[PDB]
Amino acid sequence: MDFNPSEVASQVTNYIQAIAAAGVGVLALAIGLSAAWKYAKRFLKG
Amino acid sequence: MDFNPSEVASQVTNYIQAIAAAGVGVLALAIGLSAAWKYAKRFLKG
Amino acid sequence: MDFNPSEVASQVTNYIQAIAAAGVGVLALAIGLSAAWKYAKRFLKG
Amino acid sequence: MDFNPSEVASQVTNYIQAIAAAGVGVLALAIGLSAAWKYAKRFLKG
Amino acid sequence: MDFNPSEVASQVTNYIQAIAAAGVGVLALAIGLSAAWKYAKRFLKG
Amino acid sequence: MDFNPSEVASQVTNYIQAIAAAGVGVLALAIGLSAAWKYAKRFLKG
Amino acid sequence: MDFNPSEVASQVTNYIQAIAAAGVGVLALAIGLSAAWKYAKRFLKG
Amino acid sequence: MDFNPSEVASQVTNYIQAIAAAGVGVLALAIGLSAAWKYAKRFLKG
Amino acid sequence: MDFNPSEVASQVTNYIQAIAAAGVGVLALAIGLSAAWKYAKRFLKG
Amino acid sequence: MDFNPSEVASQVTNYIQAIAAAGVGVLALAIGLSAAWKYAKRFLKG
Amino acid sequence: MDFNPSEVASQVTNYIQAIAAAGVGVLALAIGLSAAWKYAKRFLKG
Amino acid sequence: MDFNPSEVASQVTNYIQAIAAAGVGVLALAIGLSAAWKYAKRFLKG
Amino acid sequence: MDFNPSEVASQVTNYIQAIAAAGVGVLALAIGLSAAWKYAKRFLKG
Amino acid sequence: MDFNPSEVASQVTNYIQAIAAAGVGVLALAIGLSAAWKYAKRFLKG
Amino acid sequence: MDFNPSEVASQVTNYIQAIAAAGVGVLALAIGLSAAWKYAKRFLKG
Amino acid sequence: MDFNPSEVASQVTNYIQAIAAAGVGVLALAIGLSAAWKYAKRFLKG
Amino acid sequence: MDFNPSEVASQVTNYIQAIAAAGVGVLALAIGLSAAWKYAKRFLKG
Amino acid sequence: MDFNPSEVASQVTNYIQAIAAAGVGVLALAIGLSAAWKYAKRFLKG
Amino acid sequence: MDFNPSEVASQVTNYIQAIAAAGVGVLALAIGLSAAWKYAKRFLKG
Amino acid sequence: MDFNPSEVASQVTNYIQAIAAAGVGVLALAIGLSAAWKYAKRFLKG
Amino acid sequence: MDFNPSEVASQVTNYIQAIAAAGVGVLALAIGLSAAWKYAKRFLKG
Amino acid sequence: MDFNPSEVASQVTNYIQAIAAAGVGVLALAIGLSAAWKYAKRFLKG
Amino acid sequence: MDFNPSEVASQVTNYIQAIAAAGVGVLALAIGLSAAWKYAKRFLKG
Amino acid sequence: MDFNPSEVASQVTNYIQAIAAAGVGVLALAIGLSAAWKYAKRFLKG
Amino acid sequence: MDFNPSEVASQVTNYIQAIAAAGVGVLALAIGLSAAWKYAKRFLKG
Amino acid sequence: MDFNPSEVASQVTNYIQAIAAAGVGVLALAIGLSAAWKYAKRFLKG
Amino acid sequence: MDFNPSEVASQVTNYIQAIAAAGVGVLALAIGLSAAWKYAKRFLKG
Amino acid sequence: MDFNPSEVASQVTNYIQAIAAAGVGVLALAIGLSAAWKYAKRFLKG
Amino acid sequence: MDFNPSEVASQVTNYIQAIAAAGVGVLALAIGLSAAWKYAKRFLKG
Amino acid sequence: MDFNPSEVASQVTNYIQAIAAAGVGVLALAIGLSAAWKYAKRFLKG
Amino acid sequence: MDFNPSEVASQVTNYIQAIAAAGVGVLALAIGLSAAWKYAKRFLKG
Amino acid sequence: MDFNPSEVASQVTNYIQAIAAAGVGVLALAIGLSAAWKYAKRFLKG
Amino acid sequence: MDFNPSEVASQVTNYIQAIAAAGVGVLALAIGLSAAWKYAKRFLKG
Amino acid sequence: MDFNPSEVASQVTNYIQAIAAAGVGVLALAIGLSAAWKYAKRFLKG
Amino acid sequence: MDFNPSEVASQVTNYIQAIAAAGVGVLALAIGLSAAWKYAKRFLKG
Repeated sequence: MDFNPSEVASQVTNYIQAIAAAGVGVLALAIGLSAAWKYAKRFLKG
Repeated sequence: MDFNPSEVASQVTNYIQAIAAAGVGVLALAIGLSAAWKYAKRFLKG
Repeated sequence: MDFNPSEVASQVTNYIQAIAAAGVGVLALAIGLSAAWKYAKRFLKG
Repeated sequence: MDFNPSEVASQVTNYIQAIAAAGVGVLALAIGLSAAWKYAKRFLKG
Repeated sequence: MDFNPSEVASQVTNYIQAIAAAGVGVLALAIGLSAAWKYAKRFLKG
Repeated sequence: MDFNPSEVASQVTNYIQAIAAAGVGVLALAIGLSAAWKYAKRFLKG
Repeated sequence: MDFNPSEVASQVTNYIQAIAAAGVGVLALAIGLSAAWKYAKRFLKG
Repeated sequence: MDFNPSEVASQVTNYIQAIAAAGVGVLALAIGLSAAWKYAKRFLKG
Repeated sequence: MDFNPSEVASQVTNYIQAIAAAGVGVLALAIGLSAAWKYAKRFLKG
Repeated sequence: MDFNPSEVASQVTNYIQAIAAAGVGVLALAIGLSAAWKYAKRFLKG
Repeated sequence: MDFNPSEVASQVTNYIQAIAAAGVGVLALAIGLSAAWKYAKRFLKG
Repeated sequence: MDFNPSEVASQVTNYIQAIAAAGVGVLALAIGLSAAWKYAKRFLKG
Repeated sequence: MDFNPSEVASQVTNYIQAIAAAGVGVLALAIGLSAAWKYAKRFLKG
Repeated sequence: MDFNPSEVASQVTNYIQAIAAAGVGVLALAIGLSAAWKYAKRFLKG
Repeated sequence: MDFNPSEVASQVTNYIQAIAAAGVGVLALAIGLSAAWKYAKRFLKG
Repeated sequence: MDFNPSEVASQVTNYIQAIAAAGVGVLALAIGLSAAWKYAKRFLKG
Repeated sequence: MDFNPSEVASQVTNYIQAIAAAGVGVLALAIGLSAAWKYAKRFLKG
Repeated sequence: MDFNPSEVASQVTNYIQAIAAAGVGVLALAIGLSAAWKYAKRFLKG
Repeated sequence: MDFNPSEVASQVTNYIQAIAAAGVGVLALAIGLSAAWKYAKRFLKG
Repeated sequence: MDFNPSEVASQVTNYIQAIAAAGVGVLALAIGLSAAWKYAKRFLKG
Repeated sequence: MDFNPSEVASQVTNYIQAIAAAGVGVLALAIGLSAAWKYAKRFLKG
Repeated sequence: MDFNPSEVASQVTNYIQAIAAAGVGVLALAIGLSAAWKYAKRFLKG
Repeated sequence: MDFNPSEVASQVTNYIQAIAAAGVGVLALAIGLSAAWKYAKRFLKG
Repeated sequence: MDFNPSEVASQVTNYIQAIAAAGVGVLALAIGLSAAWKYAKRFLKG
Repeated sequence: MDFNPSEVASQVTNYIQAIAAAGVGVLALAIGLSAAWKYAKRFLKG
Repeated sequence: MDFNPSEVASQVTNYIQAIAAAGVGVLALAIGLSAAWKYAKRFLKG
Repeated sequence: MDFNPSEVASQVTNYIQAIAAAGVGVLALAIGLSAAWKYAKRFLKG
Repeated sequence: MDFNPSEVASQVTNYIQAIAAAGVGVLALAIGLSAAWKYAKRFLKG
Repeated sequence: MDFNPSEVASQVTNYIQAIAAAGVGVLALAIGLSAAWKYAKRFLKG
Repeated sequence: MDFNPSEVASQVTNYIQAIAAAGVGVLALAIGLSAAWKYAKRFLKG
Repeated sequence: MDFNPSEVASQVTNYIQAIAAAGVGVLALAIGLSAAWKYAKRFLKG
Repeated sequence: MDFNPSEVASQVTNYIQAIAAAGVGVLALAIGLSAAWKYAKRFLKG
Repeated sequence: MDFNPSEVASQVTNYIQAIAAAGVGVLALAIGLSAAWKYAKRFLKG
Repeated sequence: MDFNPSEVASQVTNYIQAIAAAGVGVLALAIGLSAAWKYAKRFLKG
Repeated sequence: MDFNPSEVASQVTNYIQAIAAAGVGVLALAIGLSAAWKYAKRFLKG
């Protein structure tokens, strides 16, 4: 025998792996305009 | 199975795509007078 | 559906269109004496 | 049989759809002066 | 039925409409001297 | 509705109209001796 | 009811009315020597 | 019968109505110097 | 009964009244040299 | 997709094209007397 | 739309047209004795 | 695995590349009259 | 209300009136020997 | 409206009218001996 | 496009053409007695 | 109450009154040699 | 035994190492025009 | 890539090329009478 | 009780009193050569 | 009887009274250099 | 008892006292060249 | 590792190298007429 | 034991050491033309 | 006897000792760019 | 007995003492270029 | 390109060619009696 | 203990000491031609 | 108050009074031989 | 690299070379009658 | 208190007093030969 | 305590004392030829 | 370490060394005709 | 320490020493014919 | 290094050498008839 | 202290002392033939 929290509690392990790709696209994408927003919004001003 | 943060959390992905056109018209338009404002406001002075 | 930043965030679009007429009258009018100020103030000197 | 969280827990699905129109009018409207506030408040200064 | 964020959350809609008249009088009035301040303060100098 | 930069931002419009009469009396008056200063100061020399 | 930004936010309205008299005496007075400074300082030179 | 959250939970309804008058006097009053603070503090500088 | 934000939240009302006298002496006094600084610093130059 | 600073930020491009004709008439016209002012004012002197 | 530097910035255009008549009377008049000053002052000498 | 800030956060990288061409046309174009403004405005004066 | 550049900016108006009497005594007095200098210096020569 | 260089810049117009009477008395008077100086000084010589 | 210093800066071109006729009448006329002054003044002497 | 920019911002009012006496002694004194410099430097030359 | 926050909590350690290269390219690139923007935008002005 | 100050900042390059022809006609033309003015005005005197 | 911005915020009141003596010595001293610089540098030239 | 939140919950009432004196000395003292910092740091610059 | 924000929160009181000596040496020293920079940089120019 | 401000922040290094050639052509070219303008405009006068 | 902010928080210590060399090359290089820009741009003018 | 919460409940005592080294590396490392981020990101801007 | 928050909760007391030396080196060091950045970056400009 | 002082500055070239015919008639004509004046006036005397 | 802004914030103290030698060579050197530029450029003219 | 150009600008008034005695001795003395030079040099010739 | 004031600032070098031929024809030609004017105008007189 | 432009701005007052003795020796001395130059250079001629 | 702008801001006080000796040698020396330039250049002419 | 304004800010040092050769050729060359212009233009006149 | 305007601003000191030899050769040489021009041009006339 | 007024300002040195041969031919030639004019015109008279 | 126009502006004092010996030799020498020219040229005539 063993305790079964180990193989099966782990599924979450994928719960956190999946968001990296879409999860990031949201900040990757929010952040995306976030830094560009400074120049795109900034440089014509001078 | 899979986790469904991926197809459906993505809708936001359009939340950020839509502002580029109107979102920009505001700085595009604020910025619009912002650079023109310098010459239009500047050159008659000399 | 769509996101509604597009029709309604646009109202500002008129916020920037209105000043062109009064907004300009101020520099149009400040600038107005600004270039005239040079000759009107300058030419009698010679 | 099935579990009934699916048809009936969904009503909320409209709870989030309704605010897009009024919900946005508040930022659409707060934001509305928010970008216009910069030029309307800015350009006469030059 | 419907959700009631729509009729009643809207009251704010007037919260933003009222300042346009007094709200503007402050920049309208701060700005008021702000552009005039340049000539009134500027032109006697030449 | 409309935006109120137009009736009330205009007050400055008088800020620039008033100096023409006193504003000019200063150059009108500085300039006044400025051209006369040349003959009044010049012609006895010959 | 109404929102009370309108009667009470207005007090500033006097904040801008008061400086016209002292506020001007400073440029009225700085400017005062500013134009006179040119002739008073200029004309004896010829 | 009915459920009594409706007549009696409403008392709060006055909890929010009362601050508009004093509640505003604080921003009305903080804000009061806040816009005036710019000219009163600004215009003598020129 | 009534809600007591009204008599007692008001004390701040004096928090803003007191600075007008000392509060102003600082800009009144910073500003004090600020406009004088221009002539006192300017006029000997000509 | 693309970023929209390019078509719409360009409007200014006309902001600078328009002054060439009126903008120049002011120096064209200030300058106009400026060179003529030398002979018209100069040659009778000899 | 158009930019309004063109109709309204032009007012100066009259700022330069008006001096030709008075503006000239000053050199017309300073110059007036200026050439006459040579003979009127010169010819009796021989 | 890797972290995905690297491929997707980069899009901004084009946000800054695009303005060089239009972005510059504004100073390229504001600056354009800016240096020319000195001779075009200067040389007839001599 | 009115703008107060008009009564108080005018003080200069006396700044220019005072020099006529002393201001002139300097050319009146420099010029004084200036024309006399020609005969007083000239006529004994013949 | 009009520009006020015209009524008030004109005062000089009298600046040049006054010297004709005293202004001339100086050459009228310098010149006065200037032609007489030739005979008065010349004729006894023969 | 072109730069507009060329058609409009040229007006001066007439500023110099006009004096030839009146401008000359002054030397034409000052010079007029100037050469005649020698014989008219000279020949009776012999 | 009142706003206190009026009694206390005024101190500058003396900042400008004091230089008239020393302030003038500098041009009064620079100017002093400035007009005298012409005769003192000029008349021995003839 | 030991506690396992140490080997596995560390993965973040790479979360911060990766942005240095792309992370910097954004300021490296925003900053990139940021300093160049001053000369490129500045020097033609003189 | 490259920086675009080089092709587009250059337009000014024509701003300076155009005045040579009209620009010169003004001194070419002011200067024109300027040297001729000496003989035309000088030689009849002898 | 009272609010303590009044006795203790005032210390600055001396922050502005101290510079008058050293603060002035800098312009008093920069200005010192500034007016003297004109004659000391000017008068030997004649 | 009564409920005892009233006499004993009040002790805090002193918790807020004590900071006014030290609490203020920190902003009184931070603020202290904060306004003085502007002139002390500003005026020598002119 | 008492509340202990008073003796111990005060340590900061020295946090602000220490910078006056080094803190000032930085502006004392930045400012140091700042006023000297004007003459040292200015006077040789004349 | 290292920090990457060093290779990539440097790109600007070319931002400043490019203007030397076009950047100079503008003053090289403005300056170009600027010194020539003195003789070309000066020497015929004698 | 000790707290580990001391060895490891320090890495930044190099974050600030690295820019001195590239960081300076940007102002060293912007500033580079900045002082040279005055003579290179200035001296041919005389 | 004794109660055994004392030797064995203590193991946690190491639970808190271990994070100081890795635990800190995360803020040590997050903080690491956090302060450096200000200069590295700030100084090229001037 | 006593409560043991007093000897052992205090360890933090060193948590705050340690950063003063490294903690300061970061602002000491960020600030370090921060004031120097103004002159080093400023003075060559004049 | 070339510099245009050469074709257009030349017009004067005719300014000097025209007087030879009228210019001479004045001395040709003044001189005309000038030599004849000796015999016509001389020979009858013997 | 003490606060460590004092030893370490001071490094800047050298930031300002170093420019005196190179910093001056730029004005020392710009200024260098600046005064020499007047005679070297001036004296041959007489 | 009054303007102080009047008592103190007057000192020059003595600048012109002093030369009459020495100033004249130079022409009085140059002129002195100037008329005597004719007889003293003339009469022995007959 | 090098600085480009040297090849391109030189163009003026031709600005001064061109006038020698036309530039001289004006004095060559003004001077032309200038010496001839003495004999042509002189010798018949004897 | 008072403003300290009065005791310390006055030092210049000696800046103008010192040149009278050396300052005059230059014209006293330039002028010295200037009147003597006429007789010393003139009288032997007769 | 006191504020330390007074001992340390004063260093500039020497910044202005040092130029009097070298600072003057430049005008002392530019001026040196400046007055001598008139006689040395003038007197041989007679 | 050291601060790097010293090796790299120096490049300007060559910015000022290069113009001496071309920079001078412009005045060397403008001045070149400037002194020659007097005799070449002067001596034939006698 | 010292301020370095003294050793290095002095270089100009040679800027003025060098022209004495060439600088003089121009007037030495212009003046050279200038006095000789009178006899060489004068004496054959008798 | 050296200053380059010396080799290149010298070109004028030839500007004065060339006229001796043609320059003289004009007086050599005007003077030529000038002395001959006396006998050629004189001797037949006896 | 003193102002240093007095020892060093004086050098000119020798600028005027040196010409007396060579300066005079030119008139001493021009004048030399000038009086001798009358007898040497006159007496053989009788």
